[PDB]
Amino acid sequence: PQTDPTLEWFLSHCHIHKYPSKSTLIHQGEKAETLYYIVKGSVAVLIKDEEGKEMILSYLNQGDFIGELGLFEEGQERSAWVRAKTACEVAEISYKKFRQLIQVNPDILMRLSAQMARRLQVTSEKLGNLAFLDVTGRIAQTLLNLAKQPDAMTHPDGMQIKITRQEIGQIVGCSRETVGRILKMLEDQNLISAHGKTIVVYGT
Amino acid sequence: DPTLEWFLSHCHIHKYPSKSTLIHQGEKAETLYYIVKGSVAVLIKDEEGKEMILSYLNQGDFIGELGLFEEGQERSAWVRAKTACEVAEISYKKFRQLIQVNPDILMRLSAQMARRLQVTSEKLGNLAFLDVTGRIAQTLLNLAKQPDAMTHPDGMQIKITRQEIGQIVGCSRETVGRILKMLEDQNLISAHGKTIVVYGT
Ligand SMILES: Nc1ncnc2c1ncn2[C@@H]1O[C@@H]2COP(=O)(O)O[C@H]2[C@H]1O
Ligand SMILES: Nc1ncnc2c1ncn2[C@@H]1O[C@@H]2COP(=O)(O)O[C@H]2[C@H]1O
Repeated sequence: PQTDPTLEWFLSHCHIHKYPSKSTLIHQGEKAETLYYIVKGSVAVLIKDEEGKEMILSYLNQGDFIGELGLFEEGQERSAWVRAKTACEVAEISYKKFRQLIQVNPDILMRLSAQMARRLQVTSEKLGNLAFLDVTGRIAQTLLNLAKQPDAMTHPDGMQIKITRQEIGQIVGCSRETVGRILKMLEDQNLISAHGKTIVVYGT
Repeated sequence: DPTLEWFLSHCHIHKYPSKSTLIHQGEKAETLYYIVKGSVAVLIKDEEGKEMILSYLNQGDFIGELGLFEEGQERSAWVRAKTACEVAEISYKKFRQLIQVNPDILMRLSAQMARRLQVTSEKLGNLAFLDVTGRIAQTLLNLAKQPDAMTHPDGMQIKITRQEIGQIVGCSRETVGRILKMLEDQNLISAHGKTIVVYGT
């Protein structure tokens, strides 16, 4: 189901706010004191390497918590930027108020922690993929994963997505021009087709 | 610490010699662990069995937590004792009951999951754009940046073999060997013995 009494009980203690596409909701390095929850829309989580190249860590969607990593220890800073990808409606609540809720009904912490565990798995797998997959394998895996994001439109030949070469590069950790060359190959190999800011993935 | 005591008194604690596999990747997850004493390595590997260490965990760390929140999860990684270990253990089902009495125990587990997410994301962002040379270089450069470093005429000095490097980055032993040799021939490092001087800093 989309939601449930526990989530709605939780949401009743929150203020829900709207953000236009491309808003930065969370800035890296700032003090964390607030927990968020996506009621509609999607965001990208961003970090940088030591040279200041931007990497897209994750997409997060409706039903996902954000800003949860500061909850657990005093005086923590936001680990990453979070930017709207889509017009967003986002519930929000102070860590203070959320800690009470946790005592009232620990399941709400269970819900949150299920997401942190999944994130650690997913993020660990990407790490492994740096070393175990080659760049072509990583782009291809990325196309496969994008293909089952909840925003992926349906098509006679498989899932259609919309993403720039730039964005694919930032997800995988390679340049825009490398993505360019590789997509060209992939479709010349009739595994995908790519006309527009928009790509059809066969199978999925 | 009243809460850890309480939690431990509901576990069974066992001893494992250095080098035991505590957790096997792919196996069905139903049990939670907690390191009472000792250190462990958390590892993944490809179809060739190139290993990559995701992390070390130490005394006071939970392990095998990631299957707790959904039925029928498999273990995401191998976990291997690095020293001799004393490891407490508890069924997920009984850990769920403890969480009902005192959610603070889940606060402590989740705090660690958050620290691990932060560390692992950092490594990903820091390595993703590098090739295997970059990643071996940065690794060396980072040990020059830690406490275990001696000084030198030419720069910082470090101890570590080719296996150990292969693990930080994900690559074979022969590949590390080739790249250390290149780096040496390009006079960025010296391999005097099976230790390494990193020229700079
Ligand atoms: N590896 C990741 N995967 C998914 N989301 C993340 C990841 N790293 C950080 N975030 C999110 O981005 C947020 C940045 O602010 P916090 O660290 O408070 O909480 C963080 C998480 O909600
Ligand atoms: N990136 C990581 N950092 C630290 N520990 C991890 C990481 N990935 C997996 N683990 C630990 O390794 C365990 C393997 O079994 P589980 O997936 O049950 O729980 C996992 C975590 O306890």
